[PDB]
Amino acid sequence: QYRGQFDVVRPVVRKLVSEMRQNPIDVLYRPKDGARPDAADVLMGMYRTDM
Amino acid sequence: ESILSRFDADWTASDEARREAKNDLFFSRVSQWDDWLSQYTTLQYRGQFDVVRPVVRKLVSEMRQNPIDVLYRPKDGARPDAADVLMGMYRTDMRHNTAKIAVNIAVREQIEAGVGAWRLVTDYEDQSPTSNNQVIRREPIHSACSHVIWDSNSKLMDKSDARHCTVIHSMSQNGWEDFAEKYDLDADDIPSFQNPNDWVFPWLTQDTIQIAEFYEVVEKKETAFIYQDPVTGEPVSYFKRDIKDVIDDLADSGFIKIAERQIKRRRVYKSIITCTAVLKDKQLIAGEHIPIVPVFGEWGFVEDKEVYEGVVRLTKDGQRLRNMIMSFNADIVARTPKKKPFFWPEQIAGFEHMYDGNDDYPYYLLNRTDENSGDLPTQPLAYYENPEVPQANAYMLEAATSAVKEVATLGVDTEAVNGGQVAFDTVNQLNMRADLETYVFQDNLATAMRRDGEIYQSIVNDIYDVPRNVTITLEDGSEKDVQLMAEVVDLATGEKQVLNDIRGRYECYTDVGPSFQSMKQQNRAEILELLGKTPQGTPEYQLLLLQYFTLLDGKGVEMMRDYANKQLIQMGVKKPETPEEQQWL
Repeated sequence: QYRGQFDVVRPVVRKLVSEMRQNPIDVLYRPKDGARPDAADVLMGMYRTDM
Repeated sequence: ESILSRFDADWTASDEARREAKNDLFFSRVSQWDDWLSQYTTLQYRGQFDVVRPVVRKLVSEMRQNPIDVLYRPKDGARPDAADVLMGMYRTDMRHNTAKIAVNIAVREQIEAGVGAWRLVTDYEDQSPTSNNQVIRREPIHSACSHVIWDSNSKLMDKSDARHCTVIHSMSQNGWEDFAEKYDLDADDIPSFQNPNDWVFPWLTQDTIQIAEFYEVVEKKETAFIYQDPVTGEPVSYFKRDIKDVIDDLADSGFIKIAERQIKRRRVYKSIITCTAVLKDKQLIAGEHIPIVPVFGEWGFVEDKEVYEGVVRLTKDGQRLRNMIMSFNADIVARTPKKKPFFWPEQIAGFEHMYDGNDDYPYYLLNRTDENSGDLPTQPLAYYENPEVPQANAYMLEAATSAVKEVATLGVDTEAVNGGQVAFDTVNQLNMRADLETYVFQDNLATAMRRDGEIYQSIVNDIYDVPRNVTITLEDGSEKDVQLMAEVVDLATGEKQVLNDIRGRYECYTDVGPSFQSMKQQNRAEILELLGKTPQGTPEYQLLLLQYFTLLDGKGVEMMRDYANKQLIQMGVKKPETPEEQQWL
């Protein structure tokens, strides 16, 4: 008994997950040419609230 | 069968929590002081240690301020000025400062331990009852240790409509009068649970009376979008529907309903898993919902239960060896014979005192003789002490300290971004700017600044029947456009109470990601990236005026309040939200 407490494996784990933390990638929808949302109107307004 | 219910999982105290509650205690009581749990044959005169406090204290100070919030973003395509003064709560948000930071006492909720305890009071409150200007935020309580154990869900982040457990205030004689808004029951309630002491009765300070409190049983809302044709004709309708696929609508195939079918079970006699007694039931707190935000869900799972794990235990795995060496080197101060003067005198008991501490020179103390033995240069040189070079732990104790170095590698700090962003940021940020979705969980009465056409004004539409021509405004002489004006005025509007999710009254949403502050800080954000943002030019001089002014209309600097009055069409810089003033030459 008493081998349980030694721990210390963490430096590998806690480092990695730390430096990959922020991946915000804020970009919006480079428009498609397939349809023509010219008359869409309030439709695209809903996608302002896609936030 | 109302004796048990949830109690199927609640009888376990001496079974389940024996290890769990004791380890939750054990983590926060390892964070300071001493341990005395797993030891055998232990000796005293220790226990003040408090070794780990600072290295944990870095975290709360790093994350103590990262507000991440935005204000004043009105939403509409119509005339905006209706938003200026019409709700004073959020312009008045902070009269709360002293206890704004009181989440210090709530630091028990996350790192030092789990289990945040935050519970608000009765919604609609005492002083001058009416709705606006109520300052309550972030008020923690005593201790998180023996707090809460239940088996339900432990997944959903938000508590949805109304769920946390049942409020409990335990080991608190301050709670007796906490509800003193009660009507007075003699201060005896006493369910029987939760025994901190147990087997051995010779105890100092405790009492038998206990308190735990409950409100409603699991109110779930159903809608189901059902039309009911008389086909099978079974009673007890027993219909629960969600997805619309086949059924659709029966309207012109028969009767037309256009009504509301509510099934609300009326007064089921199950009371708080109680057998022989009834006390609490049928209460209204304003309208009732949950601003309450204690005991959030967590990370890591095994069984149906709420459990986590900690961090700094990697350090004081070596302190047991400190308390170890305190045994070995304390044995020299006592056990060791301590520097023998008397070795060479071998004669046991001599005369009265040869060394009493006298200052006189002669001590005598020489005789030796032996008969038929034989000998050689016998020397005292042996004595006892030969401890060996106790540097053995050197790089091992530097390994225990460097184990604190390894956690000191967290989120290396240099400048600006690329800092210590960590999971604990997400762990305390889960509350996540919940004010403007919290404030209205119900609507009843006593707000009505303008709504529903005031419930009277709505007929101002049709008032006068005068037969002849309808004429718009004209030039009548001196006084004209000063406000409080009535000529053609009308109203189409309407409103009522509650309707918890409603838009067209639409207000607010969450804004913009990172540490970015909204004072209009987009103007001066600047040093984040240095040069190139503020050029000039011959025409741009005019354009240089409009985008920049100091923030939140502090009267220390006025400008565009009285500086927007007129101008001229040469520039064309005018329009703010433009509530009223339009003035001809």
